[PDB]
Amino acid sequence: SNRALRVLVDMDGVLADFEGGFLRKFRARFPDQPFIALEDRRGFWVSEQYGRLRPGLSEKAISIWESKNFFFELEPLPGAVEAVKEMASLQNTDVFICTSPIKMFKYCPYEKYAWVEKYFGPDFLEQIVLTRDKTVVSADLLIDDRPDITGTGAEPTPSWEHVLFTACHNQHLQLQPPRRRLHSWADDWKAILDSKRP
Amino acid sequence: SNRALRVLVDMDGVLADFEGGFLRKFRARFPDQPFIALEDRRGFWVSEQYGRLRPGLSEKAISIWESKNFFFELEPLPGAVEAVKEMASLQNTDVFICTSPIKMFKYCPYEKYAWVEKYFGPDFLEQIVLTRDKTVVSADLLIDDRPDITGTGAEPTPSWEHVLFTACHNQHLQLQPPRRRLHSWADDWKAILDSKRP
Ligand SMILES: [Cl-]
Ligand SMILES: [Cl-]
Ligand SMILES: [Mg+2]
Ligand SMILES: [Mg+2]
Repeated sequence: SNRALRVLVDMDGVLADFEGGFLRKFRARFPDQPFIALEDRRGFWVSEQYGRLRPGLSEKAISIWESKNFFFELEPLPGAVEAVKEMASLQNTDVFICTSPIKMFKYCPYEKYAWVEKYFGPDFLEQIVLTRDKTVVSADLLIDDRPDITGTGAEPTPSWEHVLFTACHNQHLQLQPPRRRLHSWADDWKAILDSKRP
Repeated sequence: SNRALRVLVDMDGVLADFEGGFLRKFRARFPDQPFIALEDRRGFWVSEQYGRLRPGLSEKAISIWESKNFFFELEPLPGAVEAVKEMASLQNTDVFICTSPIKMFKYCPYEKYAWVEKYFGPDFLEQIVLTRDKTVVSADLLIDDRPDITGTGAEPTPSWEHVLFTACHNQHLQLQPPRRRLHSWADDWKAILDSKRP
């Protein structure tokens, strides 16, 4: 609730299970192709790992998340909806969902709004920021599964502290101190927010 | 081209002729209803002025911009595309298009991306920021036709200076010094940018 601590919450990999949705739909569509089990995922870009696996598989992978209903049908991560609803109800706390669309824009922007409406309600649509460059969005915190966030972004010194949210693709990564992780929504996110308050 | 001066350029009323597109489609769809000529427009919210004109006309007005192809078919303002292309090519200048979607999200986000692709090309899609709250986007300048920009926004002290871009609905407004206007894209926008440079 609305100086408020401002928290940017990423969508794919934090609220929505992109990795699991992708794998399931990839195996269904391309049952004769090899795949990458989640525990074996390494690196942020799915299509790059698939492209190394077999020739043509980058393009096949892309075709999964370019398809209609891919984004809309993603399942929420455990605890994500509940945590963000609670976070948004806290005193002196403003929550925005900060998400980057894919390059093919026929479905993805629309479906992200629709997904937010479905899980958070119409009033939360006000809190969505769509951008490929999150460094130009000012906040105290950014909770996001992408390790390299600057990429490179236009703002060399973002205002936010990036808290890395654990995902299959980043779980083994050693971070440079003092970078921090949120391991799951079961982990103590309130303590992370409180550490940034006056 | 990519510390760079960062300029947020609004879409409706700055790049795209929302007011003229709206009026034309309103008169075509509702030929028996009264309308507001552009010179008589007052206040940012179109639907509010229409609602005062006749009962039910707010809802009719809304139905124009909720329709498919409304946003996509908007015409560029004179000089807008050319100016923003030139601006983006300047040394030490990063340009983002910063636009607020309407509440009904079936078409508007998609069509705004499609509009940018059509006039600026695929590579400029990277520069789009969609948000209802522009105060959380950091920059040196925001060129926008809306007079009241904070509304109220979550950031009480935005980083940008708001330069009011003239539109039919704001052309008579007296601003509190030191607020500034860009009267049209024919006006000297380079001088405004240069005033913010080191
Ligand atoms: Cl999923
Ligand atoms: Cl138009
Ligand atoms: Mg993510
Ligand atoms: Mg505008």
